[PDB]
Amino acid sequence: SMKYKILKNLQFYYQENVIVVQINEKYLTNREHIFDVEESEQYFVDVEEILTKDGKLEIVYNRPNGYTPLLDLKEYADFYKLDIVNRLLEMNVLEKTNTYLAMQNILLKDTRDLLFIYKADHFDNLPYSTKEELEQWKNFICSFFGKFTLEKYEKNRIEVLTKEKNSFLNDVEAVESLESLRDLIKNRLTEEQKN
Repeated sequence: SMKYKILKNLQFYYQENVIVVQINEKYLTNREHIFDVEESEQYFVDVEEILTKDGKLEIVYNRPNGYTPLLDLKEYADFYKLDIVNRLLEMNVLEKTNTYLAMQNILLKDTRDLLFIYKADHFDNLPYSTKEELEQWKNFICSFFGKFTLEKYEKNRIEVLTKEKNSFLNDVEAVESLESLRDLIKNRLTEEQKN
């Protein structure tokens, strides 16, 4: 059980009753809208309090019972992880949220029951991924199934994949749209469900 993990300029602390995301205020030029993250959103845990501590912002989130950091499940079998990806695609949080699609930012209760932790405001105060949605999905899937970190795929996905020789990830890389990604994942999941 990993209790601490860096995601870009965020530090995540996975505690007993809460998650804490810490961001040094030196990374936050504008802060007028930081408290906007208290707004509830389906599939996101609730913010309990927003504090600062010696120049660092602390966002404290409720941690509901029975939710495990997805980081802790990276060594589960591919057929288990495929089910998770299929469910994440159904949740479709990137369409209406400024967030990070990353293992650090996702909690799992079961393969069909997942929650996100951190999201940003809509006034560019807090950081998030501005990448094309399909790119975020490809990089996330590579980080969840592959040998390298999210940041390695974000920098040059095709270069890393050419030598990685992961046939599933090569198929993920080739899709042209979000709908085709959903079809690929669903088809692979259907194959795992039969024998």
